[PDB]
Amino acid sequence: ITGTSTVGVGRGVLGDQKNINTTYSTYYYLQDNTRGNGIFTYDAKYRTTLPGSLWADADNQFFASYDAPAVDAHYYAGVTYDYYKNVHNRLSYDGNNAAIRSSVHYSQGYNNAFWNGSQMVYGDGDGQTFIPLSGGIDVVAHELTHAVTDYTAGLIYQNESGAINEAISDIFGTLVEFYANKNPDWEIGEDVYTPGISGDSLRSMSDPAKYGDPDHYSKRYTGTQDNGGVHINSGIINKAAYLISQGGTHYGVSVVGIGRDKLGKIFYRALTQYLTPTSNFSQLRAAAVQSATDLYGSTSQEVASVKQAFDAVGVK
Ligand SMILES: N[C@@H](Cc1ccc(O)cc1)C(=O)O
Ligand SMILES: [Ca+2]
Ligand SMILES: [Ca+2]
Ligand SMILES: [Ca+2]
Ligand SMILES: [Ca+2]
Ligand SMILES: [Zn+2]
Repeated sequence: ITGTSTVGVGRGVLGDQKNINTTYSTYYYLQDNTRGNGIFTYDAKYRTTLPGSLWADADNQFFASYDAPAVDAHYYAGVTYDYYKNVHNRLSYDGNNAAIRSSVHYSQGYNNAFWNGSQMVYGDGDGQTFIPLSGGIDVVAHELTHAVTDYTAGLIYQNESGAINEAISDIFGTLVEFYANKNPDWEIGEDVYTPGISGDSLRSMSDPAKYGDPDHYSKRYTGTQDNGGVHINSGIINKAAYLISQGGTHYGVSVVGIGRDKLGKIFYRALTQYLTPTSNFSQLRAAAVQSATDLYGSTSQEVASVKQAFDAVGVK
């Protein structure tokens, strides 16, 4: 909408108060004019028609329980934008300040979220398996990272290319969670998953096997479900990324950790300069080794640790 940039206040899904950038024209809309061509948040109103209505509020205060998912989708889209701009000099998901659009209250009791090619979409969950999924900063950043991948590598969403696509979204979702520095970890979706159970999540990058996902190539899923295992085989790559950052000994192979910033630089370089739509795990190792070589030198610790981590997960 055309209007005046304003700043509202509300509470997110987990009851945290935060300020949000809004636009005033009769109503206050969830439209942040301060980031690129805008961040826009919509109400799907329990239906599956997208995007739905640009979120409008009478008084610029967003404290209703119904508001909470909208507050978080809008706020965390902004944090993710900040991460890509400040850390990688990338302006929105296309690198050209594309408007970022999110819809909440998608369907009834919908236990998922997704990038649909155009925008991010968040279910409210059924209150048992999930609370509203925009409450998870790693979730929001995972989904917006699919947009980044769409505009860069374009990894096809099936088999090994799809598992890489999935891992890239887990890696940057997690790096954004660390950037924001609120209860960061190497797990995915812990903030919104199972409000009745402490300490669980959808996936673990540090120990994928904790939730039944492979941590070595020898254990890859070869079946047809989940598009050839894209959320399962991502464990292999996530494990490699965790090792490059944090280090450790995995199946008797030792990796010296080089830290999250360098992990981020190496995978962002691989994503934007070397990976293709059909890149497999072997080609990802090559891309990451070449990216570390470009940044640090063929004989650097960084290159060595990338090699070590891929060796540890059985990827040559
Ligand atoms: N996002 C993942 C994990 C997931 C699976 C089922 C859900 O109901 C929610 C999340 C997927 O779509 O496979
Ligand atoms: Ca209000
Ligand atoms: Ca966390
Ligand atoms: Ca997390
Ligand atoms: Ca839980
Ligand atoms: Zn995903």
